Amino acid sequence: GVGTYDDFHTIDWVREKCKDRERHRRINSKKKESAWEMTKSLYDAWSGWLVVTLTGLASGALAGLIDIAADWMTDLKEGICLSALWYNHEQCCWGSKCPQWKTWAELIIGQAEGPGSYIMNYIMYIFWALSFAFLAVSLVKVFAPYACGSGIPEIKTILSGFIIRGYLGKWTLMIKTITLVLAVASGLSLGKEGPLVHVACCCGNIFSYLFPKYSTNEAKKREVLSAASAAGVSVAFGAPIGGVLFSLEEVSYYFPLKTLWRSFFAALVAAFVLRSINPFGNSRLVLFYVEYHTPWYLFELFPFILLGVFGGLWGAFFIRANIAWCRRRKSTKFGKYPVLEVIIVAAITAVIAFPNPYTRLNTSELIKELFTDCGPLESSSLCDYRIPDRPAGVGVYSAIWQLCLALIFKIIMTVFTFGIKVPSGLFIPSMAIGAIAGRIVGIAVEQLAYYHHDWFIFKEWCEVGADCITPGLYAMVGAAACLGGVTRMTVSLVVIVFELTGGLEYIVPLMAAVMTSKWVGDAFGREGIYEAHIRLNGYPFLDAKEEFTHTTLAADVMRPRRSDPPLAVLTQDNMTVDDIENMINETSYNGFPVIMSKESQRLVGFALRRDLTIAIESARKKVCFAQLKLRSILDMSPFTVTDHTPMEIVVDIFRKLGLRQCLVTHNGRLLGIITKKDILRHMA
Amino acid sequence: GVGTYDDFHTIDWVREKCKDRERHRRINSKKKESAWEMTKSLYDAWSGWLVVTLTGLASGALAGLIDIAADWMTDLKEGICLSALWYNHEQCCWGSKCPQWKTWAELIIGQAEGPGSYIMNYIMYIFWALSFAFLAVSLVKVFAPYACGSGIPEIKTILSGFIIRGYLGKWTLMIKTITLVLAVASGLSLGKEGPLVHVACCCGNIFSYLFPKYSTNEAKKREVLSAASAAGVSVAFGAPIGGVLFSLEEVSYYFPLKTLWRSFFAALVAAFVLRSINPFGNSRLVLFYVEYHTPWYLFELFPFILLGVFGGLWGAFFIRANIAWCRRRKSTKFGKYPVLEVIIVAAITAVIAFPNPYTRLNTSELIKELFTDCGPLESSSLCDYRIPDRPAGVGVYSAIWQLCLALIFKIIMTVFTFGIKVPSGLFIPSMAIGAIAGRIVGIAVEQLAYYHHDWFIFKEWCEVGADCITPGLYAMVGAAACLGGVTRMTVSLVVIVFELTGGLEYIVPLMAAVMTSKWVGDAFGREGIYEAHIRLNGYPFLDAKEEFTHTTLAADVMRPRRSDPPLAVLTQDNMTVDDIENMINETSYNGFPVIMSKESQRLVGFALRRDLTIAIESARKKVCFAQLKLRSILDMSPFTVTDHTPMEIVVDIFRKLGLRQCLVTHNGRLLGIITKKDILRHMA
Ligand SMILES: Nc1ncnc2c1ncn2[C@@H]1O[C@H](COP(=O)(O)O)[C@@H](O)[C@H]1O
Ligand SMILES: Nc1ncnc2c1ncn2[C@@H]1O[C@H](COP(=O)(O)O)[C@@H](O)[C@H]1O
Repeated sequence: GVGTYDDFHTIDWVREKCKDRERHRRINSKKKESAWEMTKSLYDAWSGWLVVTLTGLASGALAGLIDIAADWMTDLKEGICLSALWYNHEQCCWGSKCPQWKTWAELIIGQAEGPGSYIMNYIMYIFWALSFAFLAVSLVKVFAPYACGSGIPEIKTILSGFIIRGYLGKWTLMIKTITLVLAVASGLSLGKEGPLVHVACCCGNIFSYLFPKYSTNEAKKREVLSAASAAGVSVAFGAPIGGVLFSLEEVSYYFPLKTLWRSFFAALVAAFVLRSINPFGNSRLVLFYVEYHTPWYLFELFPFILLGVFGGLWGAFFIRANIAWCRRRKSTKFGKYPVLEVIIVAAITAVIAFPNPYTRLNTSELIKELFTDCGPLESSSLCDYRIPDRPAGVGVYSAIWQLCLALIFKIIMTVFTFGIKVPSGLFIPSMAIGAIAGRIVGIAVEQLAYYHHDWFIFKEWCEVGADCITPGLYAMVGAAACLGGVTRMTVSLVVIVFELTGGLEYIVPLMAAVMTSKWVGDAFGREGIYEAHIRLNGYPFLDAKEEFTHTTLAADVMRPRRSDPPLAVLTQDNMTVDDIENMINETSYNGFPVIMSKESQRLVGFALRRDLTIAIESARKKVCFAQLKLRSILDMSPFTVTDHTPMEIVVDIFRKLGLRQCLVTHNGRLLGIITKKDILRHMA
Repeated sequence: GVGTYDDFHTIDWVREKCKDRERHRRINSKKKESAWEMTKSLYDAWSGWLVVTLTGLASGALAGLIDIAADWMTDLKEGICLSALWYNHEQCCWGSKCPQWKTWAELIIGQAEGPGSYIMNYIMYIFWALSFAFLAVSLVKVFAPYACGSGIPEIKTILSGFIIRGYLGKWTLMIKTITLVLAVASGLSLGKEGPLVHVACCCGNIFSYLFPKYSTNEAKKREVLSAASAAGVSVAFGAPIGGVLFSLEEVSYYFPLKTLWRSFFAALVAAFVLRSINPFGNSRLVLFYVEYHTPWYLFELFPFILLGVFGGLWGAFFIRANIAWCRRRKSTKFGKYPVLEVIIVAAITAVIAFPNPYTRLNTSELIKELFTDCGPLESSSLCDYRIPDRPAGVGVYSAIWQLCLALIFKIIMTVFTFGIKVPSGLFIPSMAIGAIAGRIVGIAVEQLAYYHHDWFIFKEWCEVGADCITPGLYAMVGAAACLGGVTRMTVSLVVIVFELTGGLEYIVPLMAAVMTSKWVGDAFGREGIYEAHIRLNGYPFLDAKEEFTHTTLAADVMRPRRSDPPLAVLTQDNMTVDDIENMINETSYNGFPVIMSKESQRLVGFALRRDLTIAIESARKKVCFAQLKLRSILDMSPFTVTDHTPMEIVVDIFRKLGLRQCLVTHNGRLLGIITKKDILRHMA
C-alpha cells in the first residue's frame, strides 16, 4: 500500500528514482554473490529491451490490422464483392467494367444506371456512414470511454508524469482499436495516424506489467511509454527517425539521454513489423505514400512560402475555431448527448461528402491522389487535359471548382469532428486540407505558366516540349505546412514528411513552408493543437516552453495567504491519534510537512496522505516522529527552496528533477509549500 | 568585475541562467515599447544562429586548409615536383614513369636506382619527419602550449562547466591549425580528425565574442561550443548526423533540447563548406573515403564478431598501456624534455615505418587502401594474385607478413605517440589498427575459402566463377570495432561509420562488431580513452554515467570534519573590515555562507570570494549584511540539501541544474557545504 499513486494526480519523479535505486541496490548486493545473481541482473537489465521490442511488435501488428480493417470497412460503404465477400474494392477490381464487384444499387433495383441507382447508392452510403459512426461511438461510450480523441494531448501529460488509470489498459486498447477502425470507416473527417500513438502507448503499458521492474515503478513506465510513442508515430507514418524526433519533441517529456536508442529501436521494430503486413503485395509503404523525382525551381519558393502562410492561418484558425467549439461542447447540453452528436456529425458529413467525388474518397486515398502527378493514362476530372505545358478544357475549371468546395468542407467539418466521443485523429484531416490547398496552388501555377509562358518570369526556366510544374509537390508541401501550423512542429514534422514521402530534393521547400506556417501561426498564439487541448481539458501539464513572465519569486506562489487558514503542519511528539484523525477528516491536502514545535516552526521532514492513512489503519488494527512510531514512512529529505529563490529556478527544478512539491523555508523557518498545481495555476 | 570566473574553475550554471534571465527581462521590457526594440530583440535572438553559422563556416574552411596543407607536407617527405613546386605527389603524377615528380635521391646523386638512391631517400624521409615534428612541437611549446593532444578530453570537461582560459583563444587556434598540419605531415602515429573538434570549438569561442549575448554569459557559450563540437566532428568525418550524435553522446554535456537544431545546422554548414573545398576535382568526400556495393553472408558474422573481440581487447589494451605511459610521462624526467620526446618518437617512427610500405604511407592513405577491394588493374603487393576464388602466390604470403608488422608497429607506436606535446588524434590511428586487423581477417577468410571451398560451410553460399568474400568490408568493420573499443562509442560511432562510408547493407556487421568491442572492453573497465585521460589529468569531470556505489547520504560527503577547523561562515551585522580581511587572508575558500549568529547558525545566504573582495576594495577606495553594506552582491538563494538527503539526488541536481556548490542544513541549522570537488573526490 505504501508508495502508491491515487487517481488523477501528478507523479513525483524523485521518489520513483529513489525506489529504483533501492531495487538496484537490492539486486546488486546479490549480483556478485553468485553467477545466478549475475544472470538475474542481466535479465532484469534486458527487461527494458524486451518490453520495447514487444511494444514495437504489437504496434506494428495492431496498426496493420487497423489499416486492413479500416480499408475494408471504408470500401464496404460503396459495394460488395460477390465472388469473395472478404476482399475490398481495390482487391476485387484488381482480381481479374467488373461484374464480380457490385454496388448496392445494382443489388436492390437490378439496374446499374438511372436516377434510382444514384438515389439508392447515396442513401446506402449514408446508411453505412451512420451505422459505423453509431457503433463506434456507442462502443466507446459503453466499454471504454477513454478511446475518444487522438489521445496525444493525454499521452503528453502522462509522460509529463500525470496518471490516468485505465488510459493505457487492455479494455481501452481493445475498444480504441475496434472503434478507431469503425470511425475511420464511418467517413468522419478524422484520421488514424495520431491515435496510433495512443495504441502504441497502450501496448507499452500492457507489456510493462509483464516485468515487476516496470509494473511497480512509474518513471520507468514513463520511459517505456516514451519509447512506445516513438514507435506509434513511426508505425503511423512509417518514419522511424521521424517518429523518434516526434517523441523527443512533442510527446516525450523526460529524457535520460539513453532511451533514445530504445525509442529508435522501438520505431525500427514497429516499422519492420508493419512492412511485413503485406499479404496481397501492396507496393505502398503507407496508404498515402508517394515519391517524387521531378525538379523544383527558385520561383516556386514564392508560393511554397504562400502555402506556409496558409498553413499558418488555417492552423491558427483551427485552434481558434476547434477549441471554441470544444468549449461549447462542455458548456452546453450538446455534451449530454455524445452519441447523438456523433450521429448528427457523421450524417452531415456523409450527406455533404457524397456529392463531391473528392470528399467521398477516404481521406488517406484523397491525400494519395493529391500527391500523385497527372500521368498519361489518367482521365479523371483531376487531370482532364486536351508549348511546354498542356492545354486544358472545362475539366480543369470544374476540378478547381470541386477542390475549393472540398477544402471548405474539410476545414469546416474537421473543426466540428475533432473533439467528438470516438477515436479521431488530426494528422490525416490536416494533411488533406494542406494537400487540397497545395493542389489548388499547383494547378493555378501550371495554368498561369501555360497561358503566359511568354512572360520573362517563366521564359528563363520552363523548357518547350516538357512539363514545367508539378502540383503534387505543392500538395505535399501544403500538407506539411498545415500539419506544422496546427501542431506547431518544425523539425520532427519535416523529418516525418521526408521519410513519409521519400526524396531529399524538397527539403528546402518543406523546411520553408513549415517554418512559415509555424511563424504565421505563432503570431496568433504559440499554442499547438495538443497544447491548446491540454489547456482546455485543464490537465496539469508543465509546458517545457512556458515562460514565467512575472518577475516574482517563490514568495508570491506559496499558498498560505492572509485569507487562508494557518499552514497545515505536523508536530513532532505531542500529537495523538485523535488529533491526526480530526485534522485529516477536516482537511483536504495530499501531504503534510513535519516541524519541531509550534513556537519553533523548524522543519523536520515530509509525510504523505495515503501512506500515513495506511500506517494509521495498520496501527489501529494491530505518536512520535522522533528517533506508536511513524519514523519509517516519513519522507525525511523533502526539497526546500528559499522564498527569495526566483520562480525560474523552481520551474527548472520541477522540470528536471520531476518534483511534485517543494517546501519553502525562511532562515530555517518553514513558511509554505509549492506543488505542481500551485506553479500551474500561478503561471496562467 | 562582479560575476566573473577564475581560471581552472567550474561554472555554476544556475547563476549564469539567472543572469541570462535578467538580461532577457531587460531586453523584453523595451521590446514592446517600439518597433526598433523588436528589431533589436530579433537580432539578439538571431545572434545564436549567426555564431553557429560562422562556426560551421570556419570549421569547414579550416579543416579544408588543414587537409590540403597536411597532404602537401606529407607528400613533401618523399619528393618534389620540378615543373611546379606547389603540387603534391598525386597532383603531379596525375598532371600528364613521370619526369616532373622527382625524389630526392635522383636530385642528389643523379641516379634513380641502386643502394645509394634508397639510402638517400631513407635518410631524407627521416630528415623531413624529424624537421616537421620538431617544428610542430617547438611551435606548440613556445606559442600555444594548449594545442597538444586531441583536445576532446578537455573540451568534454569545458562543456561540463570547466573553465580553461586560453584553451579556445586565437593563439591556441592558430598554433593548433599549423602544428596539427605539421604533426600529421611529420608521420607520427596520430590523426587530424579528433583534433578538428578542438578547432571547431576554438572557432565557436572566438565567434561568440562578437556578440555581447555570449561573451559575458558562460552557459550560452557552452551551448555554442556544444554545437561547435558537432560541427567539428561532422567536418572531421563528413558526417553531419554522426557528428551531432557524437556531440550529444560524447562531448556535449548540457542539452536544453533546443540546440539540437543548432548542432545539426552547424554540422550541415561545416560539411557544406568542406565539400566546396575541391579546387582540383577530387572524387572523395574525405581522404579515407570508400563505398561498398558487395554482399555479406551470415557466416561472415562470426569473424565480424571476432574483430569486435579484437576491437575490445586492443581498446582495453590501449587505455591500459597508453594511460600507464602517459602516467610515466608525468612521474619521470621524460616530462621535462617534451621537445626531445617528440624528436625521439618521430625519429623512431620514421626509421621503423619507412622499410614497410604499409606504414610508410600516410595513415589516411593506409585506411583508404584498406577500405578498397582488389581491382583487376591492381598489381600491388596487397593484391598479388595469379574456382569461385582466385589463386594466390608468394605475394599474398608476403602481404600478410607485412600487414602483421604494420599492425604491431601501429599498436605499439600509438601507445607512445598519443600523449606527446603536439596536436595528436586517436580516430585515425585507431581506425588504421582496426582496418589492418580487418584486412588480415578478410584475406585469411578469402584464402580459406579458396583452398577449402569443398567444405559444406562455404559450399552453400559461394558461387563458382565469382568472388565470395570482400576484405575491404572486414577492414571497415574492424576500424569501427577498434574505434568503439577505444572510445566506447556505440551508436554515434556507428552513424559516423555510416556517413563516412556510405551504404546501409552493412548495419548488422558494424553494429555487431561495435557492440562486441564495447562489451569486451567493458569487461576490463568501462572507461573510454577520453575519460581515462580526463581521469589521468584529474579534470573535475562529473561523468554522466558514474554511479555512487556507496549507499551513503549527503552527510558523509560533508567536509567539515572532526580533524578540520570549524566551518567557515559569516555573521550578519557584527563583523568589521579587519575581521573579513584577516579571515580572507588566512583562509583559502571560494565561497562563504552567511548565517544569523554564532549561537543560532541560522542560514541567511551565500557570498563569493571574488565579488566580495572587489566590493571591499571599492568600499575602501571610495559592515552589515542586513536589510558599509554588501546587500547587493549577496546571494539570497543558495541551494540547500538536508544531510539525510541521499547522494544520488545531490549528483542528479548537480548534473541537471549545473550546481557548483550546495549548502547542507540540519533542521534549519547550517552544517556545511558540498562543492563539485567534494562530490568528485568522494566519488573516486
Ligand atoms: N501541508 C500543506 N499545508 C497547507 N497547504 C497545503 C499542504 N499541502 C498542500 N497544500 C495546498 O493544497 C493544494 C493541493 O494539494 P496537492 O494536491 O498536494 O497539490 C496545494 O497546491 C497547496 O496549495
Ligand atoms: N565557506 C566554506 N567553509 C568551509 N568549507 C568550505 C567553504 N567553501 C568551500 N568549502 C570547502 O572547501 C573545499 C574547496 O572549496 P572550493 O575549492 O571553493 O570548492 C571543498 O571541500 C568545499 O566544500
